[PDB]
Amino acid sequence: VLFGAIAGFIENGWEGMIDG
Repeated sequence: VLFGAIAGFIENGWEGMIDG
């Protein structure tokens, strides 16, 4: 739609579980 979250959800995805 906008694209911001089409990266933001991936980043909050990755940096949702670096540790563990």
